[PDB]
Amino acid sequence: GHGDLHEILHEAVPLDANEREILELKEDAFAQRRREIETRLRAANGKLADAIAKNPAWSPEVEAATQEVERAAGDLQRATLVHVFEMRAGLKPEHRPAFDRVLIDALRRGSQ
Amino acid sequence: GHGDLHEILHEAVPLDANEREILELKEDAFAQRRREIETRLRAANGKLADAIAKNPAWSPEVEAATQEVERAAGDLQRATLVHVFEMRAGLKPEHRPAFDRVLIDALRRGSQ
Ligand SMILES: [Cl-]
Ligand SMILES: [Cl-]
Ligand SMILES: [Cl-]
Ligand SMILES: [Cl-]
Ligand SMILES: [K+]
Ligand SMILES: [K+]
Ligand code: NI
Ligand code: NI
Repeated sequence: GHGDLHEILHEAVPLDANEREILELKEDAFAQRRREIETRLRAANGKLADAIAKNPAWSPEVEAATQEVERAAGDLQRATLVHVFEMRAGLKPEHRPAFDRVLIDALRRGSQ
Repeated sequence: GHGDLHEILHEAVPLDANEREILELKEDAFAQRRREIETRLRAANGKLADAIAKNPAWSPEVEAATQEVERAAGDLQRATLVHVFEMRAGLKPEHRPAFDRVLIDALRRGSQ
């Protein structure tokens, strides 16, 4: 699937009042990072479209753009999962098993 | 976005009767290949979920599973685009510009 892992967790197992206070800095930092990587992904998609518009064949331009798409997507996957682990570190320990239930099940469905 | 590039093209700019005859072998080969890579992707997602269920931290298991997910996703992206180019080779030349319009626009939206 194509689930939004970060959103799934904040919606299904929301932070409590104190956890939200604790996590606010790291949540903001991640929001900025997600936006930056998404800007790169959109730009890479645009380079791939441009390449195929110019010359609709595998080509150096397609090879480079495909790699750039892949790299941005992987950066986003990894950054998101690192931030999921930040969230878990900021939870009260007793909240971690429910968080993990949602996380595990969502990962198995391909959420990222 | 998360568009299904292959489906978008077959639905919006379907093959004509003779093109469909010409392309049937390669379409079947691609259907089998897509299924194989998707099976690998589902398995990788399951290894990632398993790893986090065991030990919810970045870990060798998470590193390996993340890489395996990435590899399968990239294999699927590339295989799909190679097959899109197979489709284009099997079109009557006069059908290629409409095909390309749909392809370019969909790529710019992140369809894969
Ligand atoms: Cl929340
Ligand atoms: Cl819990
Ligand atoms: Cl078709
Ligand atoms: Cl045309
Ligand atoms: K993930
Ligand atoms: K693509
Ligand atoms: Ni968060
Ligand atoms: Ni096809």
